[PDB]
Amino acid sequence: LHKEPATLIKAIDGDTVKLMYKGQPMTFRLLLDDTPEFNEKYGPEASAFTKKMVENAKKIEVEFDKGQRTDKYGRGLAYIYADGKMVNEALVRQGLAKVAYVYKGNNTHEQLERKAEAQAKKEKLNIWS
Ligand SMILES: Cc1cn([C@H]2C[C@H](OP(=O)(O)O)[C@@H](COP(=O)(O)O)O2)c(=O)[nH]c1=O
Ligand SMILES: [Ca+2]
Repeated sequence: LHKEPATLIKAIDGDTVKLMYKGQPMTFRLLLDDTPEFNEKYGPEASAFTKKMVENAKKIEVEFDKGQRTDKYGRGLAYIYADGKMVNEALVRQGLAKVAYVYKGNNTHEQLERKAEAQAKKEKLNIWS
């Protein structure tokens, strides 16, 4: 897997973000993550977390996995990094996302996110409180 550049166009919610990728606007959906929706519990807090992460970042990178790069809605499927820090994994660490939607061609950082989820749970953070 390799990182590729991109630039924030706009925060959207906890687990989607609009980026410019190879010169083209594109809604990206975070592999391996499920944040609550805005109108659900911890939804505002998940949206806020992702937003600040991406808005403060000096460098946004996109990392595709081995399989499906676009979902059926035309959303890009990737790991996103904010100044070298994985947004997908960081949500899970803080108990603001669950590990979810783990399909076989696209699960490279599964064990890593599972490890973070276990530790969010131990601390009973946010969603696990
Ligand atoms: C994260 C992810 C979601 N999806 C699809 C499955 C879900 O389909 P359905 O919409 O048919 O339920 C939807 C969940 O996205 P949201 O959690 O953004 O709603 O996006 C993928 O196909 N691959 C993925 O890797
Ligand atoms: Ca969601």
